[PDB]
Amino acid sequence: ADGVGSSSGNWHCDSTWLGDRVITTSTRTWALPTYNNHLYKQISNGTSGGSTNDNTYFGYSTPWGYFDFNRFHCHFSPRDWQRLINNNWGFRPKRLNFKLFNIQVKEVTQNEGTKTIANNLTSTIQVFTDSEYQLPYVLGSAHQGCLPPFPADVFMIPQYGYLTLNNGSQAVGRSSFYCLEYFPSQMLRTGNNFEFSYQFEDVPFHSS
Amino acid sequence: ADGVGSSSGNWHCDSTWLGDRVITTSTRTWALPTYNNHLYKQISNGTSGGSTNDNTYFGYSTPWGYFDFNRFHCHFSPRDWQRLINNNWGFRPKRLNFKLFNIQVKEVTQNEGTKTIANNLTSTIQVFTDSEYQLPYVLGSAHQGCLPPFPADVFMIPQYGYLTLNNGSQAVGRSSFYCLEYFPSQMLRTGNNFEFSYQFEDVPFHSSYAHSQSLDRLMNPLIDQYLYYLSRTQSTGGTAGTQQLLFSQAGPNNMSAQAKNWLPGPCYRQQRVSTTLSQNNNSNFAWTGATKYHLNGRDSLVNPGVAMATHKDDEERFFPSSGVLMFGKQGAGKDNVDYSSVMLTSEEEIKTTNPVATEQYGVVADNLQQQNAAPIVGAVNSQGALPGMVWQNRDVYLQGPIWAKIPHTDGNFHPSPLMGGFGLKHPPPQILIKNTPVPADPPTTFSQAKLASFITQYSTGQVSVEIEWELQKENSKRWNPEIQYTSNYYKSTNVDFAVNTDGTYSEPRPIGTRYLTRNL
Amino acid sequence: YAHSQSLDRLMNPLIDQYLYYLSRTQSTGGTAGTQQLLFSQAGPNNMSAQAKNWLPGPCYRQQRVSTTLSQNNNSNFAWTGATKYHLNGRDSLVNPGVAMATHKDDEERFFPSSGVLMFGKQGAGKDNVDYSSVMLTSEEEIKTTNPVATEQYGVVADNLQQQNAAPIVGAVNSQGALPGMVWQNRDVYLQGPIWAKIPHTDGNFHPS
Amino acid sequence: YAHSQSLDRLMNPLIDQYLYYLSRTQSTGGTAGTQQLLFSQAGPNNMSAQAKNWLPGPCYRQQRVSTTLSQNNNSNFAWTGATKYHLNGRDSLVNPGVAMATHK
Amino acid sequence: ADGVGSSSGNWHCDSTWLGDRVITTSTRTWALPTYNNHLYKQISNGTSGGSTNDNTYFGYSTPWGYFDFNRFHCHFSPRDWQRLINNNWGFRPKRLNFKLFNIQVKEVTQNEGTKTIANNLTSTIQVFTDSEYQLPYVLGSAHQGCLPPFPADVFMIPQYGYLTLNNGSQAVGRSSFYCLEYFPSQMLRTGNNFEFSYQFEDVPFHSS
Ligand SMILES: OC[C@H]1O[C@@H](O)[C@H](O)[C@@H](O)[C@H]1O
Ligand SMILES: OC[C@H]1O[C@@H](O)[C@H](O)[C@@H](O)[C@H]1O
Ligand SMILES: OC[C@H]1O[C@@H](O)[C@H](O)[C@@H](O)[C@H]1O
Repeated sequence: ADGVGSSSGNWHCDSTWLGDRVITTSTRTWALPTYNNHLYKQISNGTSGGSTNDNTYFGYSTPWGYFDFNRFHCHFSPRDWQRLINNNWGFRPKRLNFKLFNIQVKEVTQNEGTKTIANNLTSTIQVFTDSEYQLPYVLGSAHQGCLPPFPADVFMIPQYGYLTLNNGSQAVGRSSFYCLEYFPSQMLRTGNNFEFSYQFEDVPFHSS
Repeated sequence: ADGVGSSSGNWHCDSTWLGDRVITTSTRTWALPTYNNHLYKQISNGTSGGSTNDNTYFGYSTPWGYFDFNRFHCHFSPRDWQRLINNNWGFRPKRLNFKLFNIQVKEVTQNEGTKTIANNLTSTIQVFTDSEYQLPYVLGSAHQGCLPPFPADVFMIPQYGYLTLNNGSQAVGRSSFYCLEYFPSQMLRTGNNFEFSYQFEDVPFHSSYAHSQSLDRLMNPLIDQYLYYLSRTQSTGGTAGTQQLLFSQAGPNNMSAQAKNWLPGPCYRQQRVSTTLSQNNNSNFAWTGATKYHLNGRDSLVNPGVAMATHKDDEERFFPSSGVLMFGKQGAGKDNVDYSSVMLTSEEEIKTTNPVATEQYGVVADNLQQQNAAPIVGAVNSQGALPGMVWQNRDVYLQGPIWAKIPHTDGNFHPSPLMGGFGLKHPPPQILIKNTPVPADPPTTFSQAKLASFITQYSTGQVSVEIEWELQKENSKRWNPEIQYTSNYYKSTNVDFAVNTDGTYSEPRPIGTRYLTRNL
Repeated sequence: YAHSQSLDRLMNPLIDQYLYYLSRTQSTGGTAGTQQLLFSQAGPNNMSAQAKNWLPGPCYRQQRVSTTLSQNNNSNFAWTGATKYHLNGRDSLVNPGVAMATHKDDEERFFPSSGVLMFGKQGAGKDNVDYSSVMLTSEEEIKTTNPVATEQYGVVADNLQQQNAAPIVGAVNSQGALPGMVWQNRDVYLQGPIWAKIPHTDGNFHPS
Repeated sequence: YAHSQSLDRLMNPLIDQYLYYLSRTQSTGGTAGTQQLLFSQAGPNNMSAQAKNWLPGPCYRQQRVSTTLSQNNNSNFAWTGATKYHLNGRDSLVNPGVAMATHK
Repeated sequence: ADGVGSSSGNWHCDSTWLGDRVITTSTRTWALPTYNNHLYKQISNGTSGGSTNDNTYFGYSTPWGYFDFNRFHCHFSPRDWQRLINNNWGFRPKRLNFKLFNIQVKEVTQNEGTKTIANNLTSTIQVFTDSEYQLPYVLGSAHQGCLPPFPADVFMIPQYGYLTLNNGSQAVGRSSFYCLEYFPSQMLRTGNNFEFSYQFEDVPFHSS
């Protein structure tokens, strides 16, 4: 059974080369802060300032963070990449598997000038996936915040926000507002772990 | 198994639209403080002070808090409300399911000027429901403290208190005192969770639609009636006015004279107030000219009153003084706030079957005529129920109450709440919650006096309420397009029903439920 | 049973209502009384102004008679000032009448003229017997849900206001049934009748 | 069918009621009219004063018109003196109206 | 299973009126201090002081506390007492059931002038019952310290002591000393709970 004194899962990094499959895996350590003091916030940029008409936007910045593994260097060591590109004409993803485990939650307080950090055992986190693609899909825009290339680094989970139709800085009628707490999500304490599986749709081999 | 390191339940917010059912669910995060330092307290207000005889009360304020989900905006997003009111004639609740989970309990202490908060793992909370309705039922009075409309907000559980029979500020013999610790309750630590199910008693669908016909126009415009009415009592066109009885069939020419099977709903008049300021009288008539009912020597303003049309055709600006529900815009003060802050609801759609709130129900005769005496017809300001009378209930709103508890009494007439809602004889049980008190260190030598020193403490956690709604699908042969509830097309500074720059959610306008039409 | 709560006090004494009412129609504290509409949430301070779901039972007024003799008028109003109903050219005294509270708080001595059941003490004459012989029943307990028999049901407006005309509110002496209205039936007594036969008719309203 | 009994006459003509009513509020036969409360049981003598379980049906009044012409007033009151109900700013004559006896 | 994060039992207060039985139940919250700094102490009062010969005693005061429910108001609300005495000639107890649950144990320390209190998860308490009546029976002397009449109060468990044969303040040869740690007892941490059942011996109805 789960508990505060037993680990949720194990560290895994490998590249398993078998036949025509290569299974690459990566594990990282992350730190997820509290964004916007738990607030949704309208964000916008108008032409009123030094901005031009091209740079205007309207959107919302949420408290939620998100994982981005979308860069290759996350899943391949430079040697694993070398085996790939030297020996092979093409490669395409088949399926992925994703895990959250070993969750520590820590409350930090300020007393005079000294900082102190202590475990909070009863606090939770909320993790959902959008399976039905009912959110603005923010990946694929080549934003920062991916898992580090090098497994020993700890990384910070980026904040989630999205952009919507605008006219200038003002919002039009078709502008959408998405409340992310309105999805079903799974709440995890320090003994809980999160996992799901995904299977890529058939896609033509990248031609290397 | 449960423990400090495993979550009790999961976050859920959805609207599941399947067939004639819609299952709406909501989860929030709450914080429950310690009220009255764990004391029951008599509270009362007498006429001795500046108070009048109408405002006096006697009652008790408990430590217990309670959950109130009774407003619609708790269970529906503004989009889920739009699917509802556009596509459907009626809806009624079927069953609900309610959950407490992920309970954190935290003790806070003061050292010099610095505050610190730390988990207390062994502390509990007490949660019971009154299933048998053995408590004053405090819901349905449209009090604050409901779950926020917007799921990201954390809310504070309101304190529970109740009022009892009084004479002045003093209590009479039939005054009841209820000790809430005297019920069985369930005590929960941080790994425990609480749940119960409830099933609504069969209740008539709230009718969301407008009539496409006024009540008096149900006639055929083409054909005359075979019935006769008394058109003229005096000889016409003659040099002498000697009376003669002359009769006529009513027809398309005079419809107001036709015989009709049905009468408008009952009328209890309101005072008329115009939004344009120069039209209203100069005085304060708000309380004095108000429509009141007198109960046990106390004049109680009638609010909102019986369901009655707000205004007649082509008068937008007039509204009944107490007649309409009034909602405040986000961040509106509690005292003497200007007109621009409140959102006045209006009933346009019941003009067909219901009388205008600010005008007389009709006219009746005050005397028996004679050749000597002229006929005199008096106005009817108040009209109770008469046979062959039809009316519409007040419209529910996205901000308004869902249900109310039909008082337990010998008799009632059309038991539906005047605020609008579903009158229920056994409403959802009200859920009471409290922090179990933890004593501060007692003395080392015994003393009978009860312990007045407690650890300052509060608890937080997650609450889920899931209601299954039954829908009445719209089936109509109407050719031309319906009116729908549509958001504004033109550009805006910020989106409606969404957070502003600073993070504050706001609801721009009240959304009534009836855009659809039916034949009367 | 009696209700432990009055009908208008069903509210929570602690919490304000999210509904607003019209508190003041005139500019307050200003040297000029120019009208302005001002709204307020009702709360523990003013309970009489809160929005309420339910209304008192129907009212058909009675004449008020005081047991203390010097308070009553000097005349015989028993038949003349009585509350009667006129059926087929015959005026029939309304006795006991609809169920209505006998008297309000801290008035013991007043009773409705025809409103209450009246039982005689053992060996009481049939004609013009003194007050001391009869036993007046009284309804204290329906004061919560029912109006007092000797007072008006309420007050309604008699006119449509204008800048020229002041608002005028008329009294409601008789009130039939309205939606959202609750009442208690008259109390049975040890000396009183057990049942009655509901006449056979097309329609009846709350046949008790 | 018609009822063979009026609503107020459902009583027994033979027997008195054990209930009392307020017959007289003033001292009778005395040189001074000082008020005194006096009670009586209703009986065959005064039936109009008896206690009754039931009340007549609801009433919404109509104007009275006589077929004999000289009795009616001289004017046209047909529309003006009519019993109307006001719905959405339109005055609609109440016809035939609630069920009520035509004449006594 | 028991643990620090799961409650031991539930709150119960009721009066169940069924036939000729009435089952009354009560739950309270208590606080048990540390008496005598964990010491047994001889206590005595002699005539040497202002005391007279009538007021002299010899006995021992223990660290142990004890529960006293022996007063009626513990088991009956004033309404439950009213149903009892109005409708019934006699009543006698049949059986009782007794429970300890939801035990918090807290260590308090002094630092300068500031007090602080914190959970001690590993500390225990010792609870036994004397079934064989091998102790001085201290109940029935109408001492204070019963459960409060009103369920919302928290009460303090009284200290346990007893008196023994004396001559003056001095002890005679038949004086007994009872060490309460010399009984078998059950030791409870914060997840443990204590319960036992008892069945009254047949006793004549109290005649009300
Ligand atoms: O002066 C105006 C006030 O009059 C009081 O009787 C009443 O409690 C208030 O609601 C307000 O009407
Ligand atoms: O003079 C007083 C009397 O008046 C009569 O009309 C009536 O029958 C009596 O009950 C009494 O009221
Ligand atoms: O002049 C008399 C006429 O008055 C009108 O208002 C009405 O339409 C007619 O039915 C008739 O009453």
